[PDB]
Amino acid sequence: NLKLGFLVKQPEEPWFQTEWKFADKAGKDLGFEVIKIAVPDGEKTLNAIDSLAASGAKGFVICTPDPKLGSAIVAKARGYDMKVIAVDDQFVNAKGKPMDTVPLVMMAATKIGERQGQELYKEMQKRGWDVKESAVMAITANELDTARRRTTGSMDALKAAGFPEKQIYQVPTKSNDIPGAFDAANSMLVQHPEVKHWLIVGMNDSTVLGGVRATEGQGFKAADIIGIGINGVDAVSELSKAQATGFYGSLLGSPDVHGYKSSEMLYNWVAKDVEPPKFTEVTDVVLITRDNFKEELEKKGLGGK
Ligand SMILES: O[C@@H]1[C@@H](O)[C@@H](O)CO[C@H]1O
Repeated sequence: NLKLGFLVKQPEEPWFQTEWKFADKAGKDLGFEVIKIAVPDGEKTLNAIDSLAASGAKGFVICTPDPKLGSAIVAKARGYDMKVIAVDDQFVNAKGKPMDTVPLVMMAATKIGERQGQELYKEMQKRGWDVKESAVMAITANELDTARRRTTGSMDALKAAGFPEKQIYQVPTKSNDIPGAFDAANSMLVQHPEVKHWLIVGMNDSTVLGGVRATEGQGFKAADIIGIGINGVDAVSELSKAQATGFYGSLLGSPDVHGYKSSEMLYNWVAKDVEPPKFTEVTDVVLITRDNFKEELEKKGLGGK
């Protein structure tokens, strides 16, 4: 019957895999087929929409590889009589202002960022680190709003908790992955020999993991590193290791909700001109660590070690 697209920027992330999985579920529930496409860059994005059209899809959910493609995506879709819903990453105009008109479903970025900071500080306190010889490494992707609001949130929280502002070092990453974050963290590490203990701030699991990997390379032991990721699902391989690392835990969101709900809303729209709410913010979050990850996953229905 009805065909709907589910386009994601990073198909390799468990986050996005989970959104795909739950979109499938909505498909089975509501009676539509989900066409799952990877759109890692702008070219593939625009091409992919062309393909959808050839397939006779009525609309698509998208997590764009670039928010600035917003205009183009919308123009293309319009042309094809396709309805669009954005997941995770909000469309912006040329000027960098949000395209409010496109329905969006995303995490409560600021709130989750702030929770990251809170939990970083809590764990620091637990370990009894001397603030004097501690520092925050904030690996940023400021060109992406969602990423920005997380890392700002985190930094704000740390500062509010009384972590010295002067000891917070930001470094931009060129890619939102391990390799990117690794590179960034490495360059910051060598700049600060004075630091004995690091808090690692990053918008997601991969970013923080990259940070952790770099610290290990610069001869830091797990005890001296705290990195708390965001996503949860992305962190499972890390949390499953025999030995504890600098990667302490992750804030598990609801990619299940994002996948299912975005899909379901698109369907209602396409099938019944049921106009989605412009903004859907998902506030779920739980801290998963080495101790509780398996419970919490299975509790949330994302089972399997
Ligand atoms: O890239 C991130 C992804 O890892 C998840 O955190 C959702 O938001 C996207 O911007």
